[PDB]
Amino acid sequence: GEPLYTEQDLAVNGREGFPNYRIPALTVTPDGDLLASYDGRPTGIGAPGPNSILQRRSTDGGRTWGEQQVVSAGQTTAPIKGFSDPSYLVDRETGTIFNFHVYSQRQGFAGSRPGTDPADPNVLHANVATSTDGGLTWSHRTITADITPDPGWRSRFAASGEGIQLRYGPHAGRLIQQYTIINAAGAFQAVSVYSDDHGRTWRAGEAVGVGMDENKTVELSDGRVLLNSRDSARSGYRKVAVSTDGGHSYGPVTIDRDLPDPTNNASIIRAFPDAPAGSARAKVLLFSNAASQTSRSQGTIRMSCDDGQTWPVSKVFQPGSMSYSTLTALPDGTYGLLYEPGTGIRYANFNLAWLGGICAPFTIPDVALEPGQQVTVPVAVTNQSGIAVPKPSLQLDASPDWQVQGSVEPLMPGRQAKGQVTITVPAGTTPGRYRVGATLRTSAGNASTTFTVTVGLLDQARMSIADVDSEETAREDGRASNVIDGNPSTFWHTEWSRADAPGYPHRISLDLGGTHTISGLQYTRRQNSANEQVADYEIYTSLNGTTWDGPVASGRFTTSLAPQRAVFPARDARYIRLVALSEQTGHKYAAVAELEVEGQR
Ligand SMILES: CC(=O)N[C@H]1[C@H]([C@H](O)[C@H](O)CO)OC(C(=O)O)=C[C@@H]1O
Ligand SMILES: OC[C@H]1O[C@@H](O)[C@H](O)[C@@H](O)[C@H]1O
Ligand code: NA
Repeated sequence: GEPLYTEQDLAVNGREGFPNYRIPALTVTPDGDLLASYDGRPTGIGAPGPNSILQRRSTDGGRTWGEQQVVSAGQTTAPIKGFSDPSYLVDRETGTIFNFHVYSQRQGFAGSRPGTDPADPNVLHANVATSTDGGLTWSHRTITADITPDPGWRSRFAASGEGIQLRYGPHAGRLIQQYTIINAAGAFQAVSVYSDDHGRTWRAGEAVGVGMDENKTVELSDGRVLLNSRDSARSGYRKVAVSTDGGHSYGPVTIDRDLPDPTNNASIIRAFPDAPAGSARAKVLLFSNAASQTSRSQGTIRMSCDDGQTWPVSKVFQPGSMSYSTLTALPDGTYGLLYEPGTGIRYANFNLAWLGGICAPFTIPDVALEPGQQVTVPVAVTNQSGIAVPKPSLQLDASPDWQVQGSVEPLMPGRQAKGQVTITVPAGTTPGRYRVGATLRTSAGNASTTFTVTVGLLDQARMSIADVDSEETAREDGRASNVIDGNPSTFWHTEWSRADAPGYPHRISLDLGGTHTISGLQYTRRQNSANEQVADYEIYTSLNGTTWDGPVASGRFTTSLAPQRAVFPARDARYIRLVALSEQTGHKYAAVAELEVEGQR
């Protein structure tokens, strides 16, 4: 139908009683009012700031909003109290509404100490406010002692946004609110807090993962409970896990590389929460987060039509600053989106037509070629839409100097479809790894994927370390072999945990796995520290590993975070060596995240 996307600020920093507003929670009451909840932060900080939990209501479906009310009032006079980080949870069977949030006194999350006694000021308490009148009035309780079965859990907070009620399985009706805890080793873990008696009693299930943080659960088409987490170890992606016992416990936690995230909250919901179990509609998820890995920006909505296996459809809702966001399904079939644009709290409303997607995830493999060559790669489309598309097309977003064309056969319900992409890379094309975007376009919506075309770079998987002067292995993973694993987050670091480690020069030599015509090397510095950066360098090559030729190139690298090229006339070699002569400001150590070799495979 007709696309819809509108926005309207609900709180602006400096207005209506608070210098700063943060942390959105959004839900729909049983009578169909929208509730938006968020912190007022009189001092601009999270707990233990003397924060209040606030609420505005719309009775006209999101179009207009009432006065800002206090759900739980902070206290800036003694005794100091703060209430922060709200999460709504509606019990749709009894009509009760909950709003989970912290109760701080002297400590926030990081500083909370062990114990569950409400009168202990050094505990970050888990509160819930409860409303039986559609969010007009609230009672308050502290449930910390009910959700702390391990006395080692010295801190917790409900992940702000919106919790769920299971519709399926032996635990249908269960209320589930996600928490993060800090255990006795200082690890951040996720856990589900839940009630099977409509919120009279709450407990914690079993904690899962390390490097966890604010996390969210959603009931999948078969009643499994998918957990999606912010990654406090900052991979640049969401972490995921799944429960088969209604959120009591979760399996292994993995990194989901389909969901970039810059370490920030996010939400995931059923698109059709009333859909019957096992149904095509019950497999549809929407996800909201910041898609940049480096900043809270690029607010993106994604859609999965297969219980979160793939996310074929995505659209930007906020190109600029976008921190926390939380989705809720509205009764008129659109979606509410409450988020942080940097100026407070903002409410967006959109529909599936705006999203403009088709449930047709598809793959194109990565491929490698030389400058001046042409390659065709197969496309495979899994049509999940349940509809036929006679005339699909495939549009590629590559460097304009390349000639790139694609096609794809007619979509049939419940079928795989084949296509092809032909990529021609003019000669002279700068060696590197090039992201190409692909869009499957149809009259019924679009889907996308990407794939990488490697031009003029040798195969790292065939390489190995021939030698290195020095490497730290004891106090971190600085193995020389980290330069060729293709991961920009791992690095070679020269040894530093002993005093008798060497300064510069340092040296790392690669076996290319065979003889290749090569003409360059590309260096990528350590991304997360400044003082082990290679500066003056020489490059050598060799046919046997012992008689080195050169320097074939020499120079001084800069502090750029991007690959830096060192080129030399084409020559046949089985090994290449980088001698790092100096560090940028004369420090003792070298670190390198990646080395690529420019040459023909
Ligand atoms: C309870 C409170 O601390 N929650 C805060 C949360 C938390 O500190 C972090 O997620 C732990 O790693 O951080 C942030 C944030 O914008 O990043 C906002 C929340 O208000
Ligand atoms: O002292 C050497 C160390 O310096 C630290 O700050 C850094 O995290 C380590 O990678 C190592 O370089
Ligand atoms: Na690496």
